[PDB]
Amino acid sequence: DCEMKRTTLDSPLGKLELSGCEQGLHEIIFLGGGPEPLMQATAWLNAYFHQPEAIEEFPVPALHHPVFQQESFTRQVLWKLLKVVKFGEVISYSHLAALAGNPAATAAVKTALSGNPVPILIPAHRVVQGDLDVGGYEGGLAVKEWLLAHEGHRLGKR
Ligand SMILES: Nc1nc(OCc2ccccc2)c2nc[nH]c2n1
Ligand SMILES: [Zn+2]
Repeated sequence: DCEMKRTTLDSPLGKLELSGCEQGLHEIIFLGGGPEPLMQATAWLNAYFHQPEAIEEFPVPALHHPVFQQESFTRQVLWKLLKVVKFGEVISYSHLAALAGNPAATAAVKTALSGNPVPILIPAHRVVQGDLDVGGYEGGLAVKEWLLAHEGHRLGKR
């Protein structure tokens, strides 16, 4: 269900395909101006890459993937990560599990993050194993560590 529109965007990480409906952004997928969620999402991601100093000024699009439609711990993981963990910061899986309402549920957090339908925007790349261990990522570490380097973090690697 949902009346789905798709759109594409160039990025330093290659082509990104955004998909959405009138109620919200659904997905940001790696292909390898106004109030519509898909347009707000395009502007946000373009700012992320090209005007990162202004990123907090760009509206975050409404999200309508089915994981955001119903109450769950997975929803809490993604929502709280989005709300709390800012550009240039990281948080540990363990601390994020507690923030989401289930302390110590580190493996459940990892599973939730692997299901994130809107990477970068929901910053799964900012969730690490610990102080000296950048942890895991869908498709391997290079993109995770590139994003952290873009944000100036010690754990990043260009
Ligand atoms: N932080 C983190 N993030 C993951 O995937 C996020 C992601 C989802 C979709 C596309 C790209 C990246 C993880 N998978 C296992 N451990 C993880 N730890
Ligand atoms: Zn929808």
